[PDB]
This record gives sequence, structure tokens and C-alpha cells, in this order.
Amino acid sequence: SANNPWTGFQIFLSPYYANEVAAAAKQITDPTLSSKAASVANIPTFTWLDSVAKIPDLGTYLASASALGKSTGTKQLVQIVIYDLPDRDCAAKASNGEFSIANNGQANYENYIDQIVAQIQQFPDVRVVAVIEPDSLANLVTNLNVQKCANAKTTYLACVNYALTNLAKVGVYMYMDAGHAGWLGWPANLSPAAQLFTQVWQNAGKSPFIKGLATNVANYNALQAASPDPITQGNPNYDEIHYINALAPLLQQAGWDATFIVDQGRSGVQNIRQQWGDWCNIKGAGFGTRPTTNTGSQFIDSIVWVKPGGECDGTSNSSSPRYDSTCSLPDAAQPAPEAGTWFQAYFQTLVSAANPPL
Repeated sequence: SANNPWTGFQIFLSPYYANEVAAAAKQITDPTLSSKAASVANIPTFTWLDSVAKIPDLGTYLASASALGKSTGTKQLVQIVIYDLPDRDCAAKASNGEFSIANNGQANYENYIDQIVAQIQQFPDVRVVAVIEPDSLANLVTNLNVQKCANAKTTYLACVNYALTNLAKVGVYMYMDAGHAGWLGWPANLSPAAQLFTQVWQNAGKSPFIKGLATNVANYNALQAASPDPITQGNPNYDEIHYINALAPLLQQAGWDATFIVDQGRSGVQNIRQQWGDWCNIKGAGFGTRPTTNTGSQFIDSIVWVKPGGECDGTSNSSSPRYDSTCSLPDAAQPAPEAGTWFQAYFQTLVSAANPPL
């Protein structure tokens, strides 16, 4: 539409990802490859607020961004992921989320949002873009037969509503997570997805800050595939552009001029999965198209790097209480450490296999 949140702003580069990348690059022994790895610290990524413990760092990023903008004569933009629902990741086998429905989860979640809002409010010269709750509402389209999801449905809706309503009060531009082409882009899932997201948009007052949807977060699909990946058989929407161009008009018919952002951080290498359901540390992934508003689609505000490549998706150690057997499949890089922790060998392949090259 008219207002692309990124235009006119410089993105604040994550200091954390920068530190992870610098440490990683020092261990890469080929000098050229090390140089290209180090340059990844200059590529903007999203900061995941996956626990309350991340909020102090958010405040520092906002303050640092404010100062950097004043020094350079720029307006700065901080990119965050809201990722702390109670009973998080209801259809996964395992979850790291700190809150549970049964232990005051949604009061705890609303406190988490309030702490984030209180930080954002202090730095009104800094713009914030938030992805709202990966791996949440998409479950309410396809996974209500999963009892943890059925029992979490009202909490997921209430908590996402609280996040939208309260982050809008401090002017945050928001994209709700909407899975990917192989989740919600199946033709038959489009209408129930549109109905759900529209409901949610109407429940939070149609705020103009609720810009649309984020897709492919932490996944590996192409934005525009040269040929369909064999895992996509049966689904005409074999890449994110097909998904978005099929879903967006449904949202528009309700009067929501929804726009989209698409993760491409681990999309440089296609045709690397045995099945579309395989999501954990997919082996041979490469860094994909770097973030840009030059998306080549009417519906897409930006290509983004939401999941920071190199941070693990989940452990392959079946003795962990957080084990997920997805992470031991033939297409999952192994052995793999706990989710979120650095996976050095995986990062070096992301660098080596980047497409376009670094």
C-alpha cells in the first residue's frame, strides 16, 4: 500500500546476532569463507523476545538505535518477534515456552507484553516492527484435533489480541505469523485462514498498525521457485508468492489491505527436504535473498530474515526433555544442540551455500 514500514528507515542491526556471527567467523578456517561469514553481521535480522529474560536487551536495542539515528541523521527501525504464548507450540512434540495455561499463563503473558510496551514507549523516535507469535494462530486453522491446541485456542486468541491491542498503543507495525505455503497455503486452508485472521484483526478494531501477515518464518520455502519442490505435490501454491497472492485478496475482500513480509533467511537452497513437514535444522540450507523492500510483489512489503540462521531449531539428543524426533530425520543436520543455541557447522554451511552468494 501507501505506507511500507521500512521506507525512510535504517534497520538497527542486532548486536547479539552480530556477536554470534563474529565468534562464528573466527572459527571458520578458510579465510575467504570467514570473511563472507563475518559480513553476515551486516544483514538485518529479527530479535526474538522468546522469554521475559529478553526484555532488558530490547530496551538496550531501542536506546542504541535512538542514539545511532541521532548521530547519523537517520531514523532507525528495530525488528522484534513476540514469541512467548502460554502452552507455546501446541502441535510440536516439544516446547521451550516458559508459560503454561495452567500456571496463570495468560496473566503472565499480558505482563510480558506490558513490559515490552513500557520499553517501546520510552523511545518514540525509534520505529518498531513486530512479528506476532510464530507457530500460534496457524495451529487454530489445521491443528484443532491436537488436544493441546484445542485446549490452548482461547488463550492463543486472547493473548494475540492483547499483544495487538497494546503494541498498537505505542505505534508498533505488526505482521501476524501466518505459517507458510505448505501450512496455510493449501487451497482448502485459505478460506479458514482468512476467516481467522480477519476475526483477529476485527477483535483488535482494525488498527492501521496491524499491517498484515508474516510467512515462512523459520522455514525454507522459496519466495518464487523456478520449479516446484517435489515435497509440494498436491498443492498448487508451491512457494510463498503463490500462497500470498492466493490469500491476500481474501483479506482485502473484508477491507483489510493486508500486506506481507516473507522470511528468506534459510531459503537459498531449495529441494533439500524429504517431506514438507520436516522443519528442524534442514541440512544443506543456505542463506537466501537478503532483506529488501524490492520484493517484486504488490502484496509484499519486505523480504526479511526473521529466524537468525545459525541458531538451532531443536536438539537431536533424544535424552533431552526438549527432544523433537523431526530433528533426527535424514534431512536434519546432526548432532544438533538445544533450540536457540549456536550450531556452528550449520552456520558454516549456510554461509557456504548462500544464494545469492555472499
